[PDB]
Amino acid sequence: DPDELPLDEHCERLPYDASKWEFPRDRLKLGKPLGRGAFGQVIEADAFGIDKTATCRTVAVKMLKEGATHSEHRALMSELKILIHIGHHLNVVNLLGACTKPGGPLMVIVEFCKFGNLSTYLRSKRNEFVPYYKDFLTLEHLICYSFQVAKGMEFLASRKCIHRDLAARNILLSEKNVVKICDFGLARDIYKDPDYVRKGDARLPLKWMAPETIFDRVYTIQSDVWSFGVLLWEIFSLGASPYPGVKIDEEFCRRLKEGTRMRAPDYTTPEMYQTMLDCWHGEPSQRPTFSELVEHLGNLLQANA
Ligand SMILES: CNC(=O)c1cc(Oc2ccc(NC(=O)Nc3ccc(Cl)c(C(F)(F)F)c3)cc2)ccn1
Repeated sequence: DPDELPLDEHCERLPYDASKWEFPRDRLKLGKPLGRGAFGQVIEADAFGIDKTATCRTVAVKMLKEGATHSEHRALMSELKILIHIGHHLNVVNLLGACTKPGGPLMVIVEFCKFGNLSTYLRSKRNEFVPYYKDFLTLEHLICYSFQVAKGMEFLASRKCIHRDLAARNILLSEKNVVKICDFGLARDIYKDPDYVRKGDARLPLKWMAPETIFDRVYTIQSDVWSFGVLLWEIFSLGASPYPGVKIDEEFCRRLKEGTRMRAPDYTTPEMYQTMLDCWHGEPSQRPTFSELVEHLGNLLQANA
Protein backbone atom coordinates (compact mmCIF):
# COMPACT_ATOMS: atom_id res chain seq x y z
CA ASP A 1 0.00 0.00 0.00
CA PRO A 2 1.78 3.20 -1.21
CA ASP A 3 0.27 5.08 1.77
CA GLU A 4 2.19 2.71 4.09
CA LEU A 5 5.31 3.07 1.91
CA PRO A 6 8.21 4.86 3.56
CA LEU A 7 9.09 8.20 1.97
CA ASP A 8 12.74 7.70 1.05
CA GLU A 9 11.86 4.82 -1.26
CA HIS A 10 10.72 7.60 -3.63
CA CYS A 11 12.96 10.58 -2.58
CA GLU A 12 13.89 11.55 -6.13
CA ARG A 13 10.50 13.25 -6.63
CA LEU A 14 10.65 15.39 -3.46
CA PRO A 15 11.28 19.20 -3.76
CA TYR A 16 14.48 21.17 -3.05
CA ASP A 17 13.45 24.76 -2.29
CA ALA A 18 16.73 26.66 -2.71
CA SER A 19 15.10 29.99 -1.77
CA LYS A 20 14.50 28.45 1.68
CA TRP A 21 17.47 26.11 2.25
CA GLU A 22 20.43 27.33 0.18
CA PHE A 23 23.26 28.73 2.32
CA PRO A 24 26.20 30.72 0.82
CA ARG A 25 29.44 28.71 0.83
CA ASP A 26 31.40 31.83 1.80
CA ARG A 27 29.43 32.04 5.10
CA LEU A 28 30.67 28.58 6.16
CA LYS A 29 34.08 28.18 7.85
CA LEU A 30 35.10 24.52 7.63
CA GLY A 31 36.96 23.00 10.59
CA LYS A 32 37.97 19.59 11.92
CA PRO A 33 36.45 16.26 10.71
CA LEU A 34 33.90 14.68 13.07
CA GLY A 35 33.55 11.35 11.25
CA ARG A 36 34.71 9.76 8.00
CA GLY A 37 33.58 6.73 6.03
CA ALA A 38 34.85 5.44 2.69
CA PHE A 39 32.75 7.86 0.60
CA GLY A 40 31.34 10.37 3.05
CA GLN A 41 32.34 12.54 5.94
CA VAL A 42 31.05 14.98 8.52
CA ILE A 43 33.05 18.02 9.42
CA GLU A 44 32.65 20.74 12.01
CA ALA A 45 32.05 24.28 10.78
CA ASP A 46 31.17 27.79 11.90
CA ALA A 47 28.19 29.08 9.99
CA PHE A 48 27.55 32.77 10.02
CA GLY A 49 23.86 33.61 10.38
CA ILE A 50 22.45 30.23 9.31
CA ASP A 51 19.53 30.12 11.83
CA LYS A 52 19.72 33.52 13.62
CA THR A 53 20.60 36.89 11.98
CA ALA A 54 24.33 37.70 12.23
CA THR A 55 25.10 34.94 14.74
CA CYS A 56 27.92 32.43 14.49
CA ARG A 57 26.78 28.85 15.03
CA THR A 58 28.87 25.72 15.29
CA VAL A 59 27.36 23.20 12.84
CA ALA A 60 28.03 19.76 11.38
CA VAL A 61 28.30 19.37 7.64
CA LYS A 62 27.77 16.10 5.83
CA MET A 63 29.52 15.90 2.48
CA LEU A 64 31.35 13.43 0.28
CA LYS A 65 35.01 12.55 0.15
CA GLU A 66 37.66 10.92 -2.13
CA GLY A 67 36.20 7.62 -3.39
CA ALA A 68 32.63 8.87 -3.82
CA THR A 69 31.08 8.88 -7.31
CA HIS A 70 28.01 10.48 -8.96
CA SER A 71 25.76 7.87 -7.25
CA GLU A 72 26.84 8.91 -3.72
CA HIS A 73 26.23 12.52 -4.86
CA ARG A 74 22.68 11.59 -5.94
CA ALA A 75 22.22 9.75 -2.60
CA LEU A 76 23.26 12.80 -0.56
CA MET A 77 20.85 15.01 -2.48
CA SER A 78 18.02 12.60 -1.78
CA GLU A 79 19.10 12.59 1.90
CA LEU A 80 18.80 16.40 1.88
CA LYS A 81 15.29 16.10 0.33
CA ILE A 82 14.10 13.60 2.98
CA LEU A 83 15.42 15.80 5.83
CA ILE A 84 13.46 18.75 4.39
CA HIS A 85 10.29 16.60 4.13
CA ILE A 86 10.71 15.29 7.69
CA GLY A 87 11.02 18.81 9.21
CA HIS A 88 12.00 19.91 12.72
CA HIS A 89 11.68 17.97 15.94
CA LEU A 90 13.60 18.38 19.20
CA ASN A 91 14.66 14.75 19.05
CA VAL A 92 15.82 14.52 15.42
CA VAL A 93 19.03 16.14 14.18
CA ASN A 94 17.75 19.38 12.58
CA LEU A 95 18.61 20.42 9.05
CA LEU A 96 19.85 24.02 9.01
CA GLY A 97 20.73 24.49 5.34
CA ALA A 98 22.58 23.22 2.27
CA CYS A 99 25.17 24.18 -0.31
CA THR A 100 24.09 22.66 -3.63
CA LYS A 101 25.29 25.29 -6.16
CA PRO A 102 27.67 24.07 -8.91
CA GLY A 103 31.39 24.71 -8.32
CA GLY A 104 31.65 23.14 -4.86
CA PRO A 105 30.64 19.90 -3.11
CA LEU A 106 27.07 19.17 -2.04
CA MET A 107 26.95 20.01 1.70
CA VAL A 108 24.14 19.09 4.08
CA ILE A 109 24.30 21.33 7.16
CA VAL A 110 22.78 20.14 10.43
CA GLU A 111 23.00 21.10 14.08
CA PHE A 112 26.18 20.32 16.01
CA CYS A 113 25.60 18.06 19.02
CA LYS A 114 28.24 18.83 21.63
CA PHE A 115 28.69 15.39 23.21
CA GLY A 116 28.69 13.21 20.06
CA ASN A 117 27.21 9.73 19.78
CA LEU A 118 25.38 8.28 22.77
CA SER A 119 27.17 4.90 22.87
CA THR A 120 30.63 6.42 23.31
CA TYR A 121 29.29 8.97 25.77
CA LEU A 122 27.52 6.43 28.04
CA ARG A 123 30.60 4.18 28.00
CA SER A 124 32.64 7.16 29.27
CA LYS A 125 30.29 7.57 32.27
CA ARG A 126 30.50 4.14 33.99
CA ASN A 127 32.44 5.83 36.84
CA GLU A 128 29.99 8.79 36.93
CA PHE A 129 26.65 7.04 37.38
CA VAL A 130 24.31 6.67 40.35
CA PRO A 131 20.81 5.14 40.14
CA TYR A 132 19.24 8.01 42.14
CA TYR A 133 27.16 13.73 41.95
CA LYS A 134 26.67 16.75 39.68
CA ASP A 135 27.43 15.78 36.07
CA PHE A 136 26.72 12.19 37.17
CA LEU A 137 24.26 10.20 35.06
CA THR A 138 21.28 8.71 36.85
CA LEU A 139 18.45 6.29 36.12
CA GLU A 140 16.27 9.36 35.42
CA HIS A 141 18.65 10.47 32.61
CA LEU A 142 18.62 7.00 31.04
CA ILE A 143 14.82 6.73 31.06
CA CYS A 144 14.61 10.31 29.85
CA TYR A 145 16.92 9.52 26.89
CA SER A 146 14.81 6.45 26.09
CA PHE A 147 11.61 8.53 26.16
CA GLN A 148 13.23 11.18 23.94
CA VAL A 149 14.30 8.65 21.26
CA ALA A 150 10.78 7.16 21.26
CA LYS A 151 9.39 10.69 20.74
CA GLY A 152 11.77 11.31 17.80
CA MET A 153 10.90 7.90 16.27
CA GLU A 154 7.15 8.52 16.71
CA PHE A 155 7.74 11.79 14.85
CA LEU A 156 9.73 10.03 12.10
CA ALA A 157 6.82 7.54 11.71
CA SER A 158 4.31 10.44 11.57
CA ARG A 159 6.33 11.73 8.57
CA LYS A 160 5.99 8.29 6.90
CA CYS A 161 9.70 7.68 7.26
CA ILE A 162 11.57 4.81 8.84
CA HIS A 163 15.17 4.73 10.10
CA ARG A 164 16.79 1.36 9.17
CA ASP A 165 19.95 1.83 11.30
CA LEU A 166 18.60 2.73 14.73
CA ALA A 167 21.32 2.24 17.38
CA ALA A 168 23.14 4.21 20.11
CA ARG A 169 25.94 5.09 17.61
CA ASN A 170 23.21 6.95 15.65
CA ILE A 171 21.93 8.94 18.66
CA LEU A 172 23.62 12.27 19.37
CA LEU A 173 23.75 14.00 22.73
CA SER A 174 23.42 17.76 22.92
CA GLU A 175 23.47 20.29 25.77
CA LYS A 176 20.78 20.05 28.45
CA ASN A 177 20.43 16.26 28.08
CA VAL A 178 18.69 16.47 24.68
CA VAL A 179 19.27 13.45 22.46
CA LYS A 180 18.78 13.48 18.71
CA ILE A 181 18.24 10.68 16.23
CA CYS A 182 20.60 10.83 13.27
CA ASP A 183 22.07 8.63 10.59
CA PHE A 184 25.80 8.97 9.89
CA GLY A 185 25.33 6.79 6.76
CA LEU A 186 28.18 7.29 4.29
CA ALA A 187 30.14 9.24 6.95
CA ARG A 188 30.66 6.01 8.92
CA ASP A 189 33.35 3.53 7.88
CA ILE A 190 31.13 0.44 7.98
CA TYR A 191 33.94 -1.79 6.71
CA LYS A 192 36.16 -0.94 9.70
CA ASP A 193 33.29 -0.75 12.22
CA PRO A 194 32.69 -4.17 13.86
CA ASP A 195 28.94 -3.29 14.33
CA TYR A 196 28.44 -3.96 10.60
CA VAL A 197 28.86 -7.58 9.57
CA ARG A 198 29.48 -8.90 6.05
CA LYS A 199 26.33 -10.52 4.66
CA GLY A 200 26.49 -11.10 0.91
CA ASP A 201 27.84 -7.92 -0.65
CA ALA A 202 26.42 -5.72 2.12
CA ARG A 203 27.77 -4.84 5.57
CA LEU A 204 24.85 -4.85 7.96
CA PRO A 205 24.11 -3.98 11.62
CA LEU A 206 22.96 -7.56 12.37
CA LYS A 207 22.84 -7.21 16.17
CA TRP A 208 20.21 -4.45 15.82
CA MET A 209 18.14 -6.06 13.06
CA ALA A 210 14.73 -7.74 13.45
CA PRO A 211 14.39 -11.38 12.29
CA GLU A 212 12.12 -10.35 9.35
CA THR A 213 14.81 -7.88 8.24
CA ILE A 214 17.63 -10.43 8.50
CA PHE A 215 15.71 -13.25 6.76
CA ASP A 216 13.29 -11.47 4.42
CA ARG A 217 14.96 -8.05 3.86
CA VAL A 218 11.78 -6.44 5.23
CA TYR A 219 12.25 -2.94 6.68
CA THR A 220 9.24 -1.35 8.47
CA ILE A 221 8.53 0.98 11.39
CA GLN A 222 8.03 -2.24 13.38
CA SER A 223 11.55 -3.53 12.61
CA ASP A 224 12.72 -0.10 13.86
CA VAL A 225 10.88 -1.01 17.11
CA TRP A 226 13.03 -4.14 17.37
CA SER A 227 16.19 -1.97 16.97
CA PHE A 228 14.79 0.46 19.53
CA GLY A 229 14.71 -2.47 21.97
CA VAL A 230 18.41 -3.07 21.27
CA LEU A 231 19.05 0.68 21.76
CA LEU A 232 17.31 0.38 25.14
CA TRP A 233 19.70 -2.42 26.07
CA GLU A 234 22.64 -0.22 24.99
CA ILE A 235 21.33 2.68 27.11
CA PHE A 236 20.80 0.51 30.21
CA SER A 237 24.16 -1.23 29.84
CA LEU A 238 25.71 2.25 29.64
CA GLY A 239 26.99 1.75 26.11
CA ALA A 240 27.99 -1.93 26.10
CA SER A 241 28.03 -3.91 22.83
CA PRO A 242 24.93 -6.13 22.30
CA TYR A 243 25.08 -9.97 22.52
CA PRO A 244 28.36 -9.89 24.50
CA GLY A 245 30.86 -12.64 23.58
CA VAL A 246 28.61 -13.97 20.81
CA LYS A 247 29.81 -14.74 17.29
CA ILE A 248 27.40 -13.11 14.86
CA ASP A 249 26.86 -15.96 12.40
CA GLU A 250 24.11 -18.14 10.87
CA GLU A 251 23.53 -19.86 14.21
CA PHE A 252 23.12 -16.46 15.90
CA CYS A 253 20.44 -15.65 13.33
CA ARG A 254 18.78 -19.06 13.83
CA ARG A 255 18.63 -18.85 17.65
CA LEU A 256 17.17 -15.34 17.34
CA LYS A 257 14.34 -16.56 15.07
CA GLU A 258 13.89 -19.40 17.59
CA GLY A 259 13.26 -16.90 20.41
CA THR A 260 16.59 -16.32 22.18
CA ARG A 261 16.88 -12.84 23.70
CA MET A 262 19.57 -10.89 25.54
CA ARG A 263 19.69 -10.99 29.36
CA ALA A 264 18.92 -7.84 31.40
CA PRO A 265 21.72 -5.25 31.33
CA ASP A 266 23.38 -4.00 34.56
CA TYR A 267 21.49 -0.69 35.03
CA THR A 268 17.96 -1.63 33.93
CA THR A 269 14.76 -1.57 35.94
CA PRO A 270 12.42 -4.60 35.66
CA GLU A 271 9.87 -2.70 33.60
CA MET A 272 12.57 -1.34 31.25
CA TYR A 273 13.76 -4.94 30.65
CA GLN A 274 10.19 -6.10 29.96
CA THR A 275 9.88 -3.20 27.49
CA MET A 276 12.99 -4.50 25.66
CA LEU A 277 11.38 -7.97 25.56
CA ASP A 278 8.15 -6.41 24.16
CA CYS A 279 10.13 -4.65 21.36
CA TRP A 280 11.75 -8.02 20.62
CA HIS A 281 8.48 -9.85 19.87
CA GLY A 282 8.92 -12.36 16.99
CA GLU A 283 5.79 -11.02 15.30
CA PRO A 284 6.21 -7.38 14.12
CA SER A 285 2.50 -6.60 14.65
CA GLN A 286 2.68 -7.68 18.32
CA ARG A 287 5.50 -5.21 19.08
CA PRO A 288 4.44 -1.93 20.69
CA THR A 289 4.15 1.08 18.38
CA PHE A 290 6.33 4.13 18.97
CA SER A 291 3.19 5.97 20.18
CA GLU A 292 2.66 3.22 22.75
CA LEU A 293 6.35 3.37 23.70
CA VAL A 294 6.06 7.15 24.21
CA GLU A 295 3.05 6.73 26.56
CA HIS A 296 4.70 3.88 28.50
CA LEU A 297 8.12 5.50 28.83
CA GLY A 298 6.43 8.75 29.85
CA ASN A 299 4.70 6.79 32.66
CA LEU A 300 7.99 5.15 33.69
CA LEU A 301 9.72 8.54 33.76
CA GLN A 302 6.96 9.89 35.98
CA ALA A 303 7.03 6.79 38.25
CA ASN A 304 10.79 7.21 38.64
CA ALA A 305 10.26 10.71 40.12
C1 LIG B 1 30.60 15.99 18.52
N1 LIG B 1 29.45 16.11 17.63
C2 LIG B 1 29.43 15.48 16.40
O1 LIG B 1 30.38 14.80 15.99
C3 LIG B 1 28.23 15.64 15.52
C4 LIG B 1 28.23 14.97 14.31
C5 LIG B 1 27.12 15.11 13.47
O2 LIG B 1 27.26 14.37 12.31
C6 LIG B 1 26.18 14.12 11.51
C7 LIG B 1 25.85 15.04 10.51
C8 LIG B 1 24.76 14.79 9.68
C9 LIG B 1 24.02 13.62 9.84
N2 LIG B 1 22.93 13.41 8.97
C10 LIG B 1 21.78 12.73 9.33
O3 LIG B 1 21.52 12.40 10.47
N3 LIG B 1 20.97 12.44 8.23
C11 LIG B 1 19.74 11.76 8.33
C12 LIG B 1 19.29 11.08 7.19
C13 LIG B 1 18.07 10.39 7.23
C14 LIG B 1 17.31 10.40 8.41
CL1 LIG B 1 15.81 9.54 8.42
C15 LIG B 1 17.75 11.07 9.57
C16 LIG B 1 16.97 11.08 10.86
F1 LIG B 1 15.71 11.59 10.73
F2 LIG B 1 16.85 9.84 11.37
F3 LIG B 1 17.55 11.80 11.85
C17 LIG B 1 18.97 11.75 9.50
C18 LIG B 1 24.38 12.70 10.85
C19 LIG B 1 25.46 12.94 11.69
C20 LIG B 1 26.03 15.92 13.84
C21 LIG B 1 26.13 16.57 15.07
N4 LIG B 1 27.20 16.45 15.90
